[PDB]
Amino acid sequence: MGKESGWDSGRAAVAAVVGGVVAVGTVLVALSAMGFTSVGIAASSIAAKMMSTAAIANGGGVAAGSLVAILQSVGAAGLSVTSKVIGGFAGTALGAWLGSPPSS
Repeated sequence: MGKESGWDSGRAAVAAVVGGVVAVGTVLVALSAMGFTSVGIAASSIAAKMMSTAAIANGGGVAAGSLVAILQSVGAAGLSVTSKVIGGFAGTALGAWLGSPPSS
């Protein structure tokens, strides 16, 4: 299945997804709570329970909502600024900060 897609992994994957739980929190609260509205609102949707949560475009579940656009952007962009801050391009990564120092 597939041919080495960004580190071939199945279960462990989740693990790799864990690394940075906090980051996942801020990212979430960030997306979800894109503003000062989420509490009461969340209480509303919750109170509703089973309403539709469907969009006339994809169908339902697995990507559903404008957030999608954010997924594509934040996806590439994010991963970008990410790895970027990490290494640069398949090489030199993971370390006590090691961007591009004055080396010769």
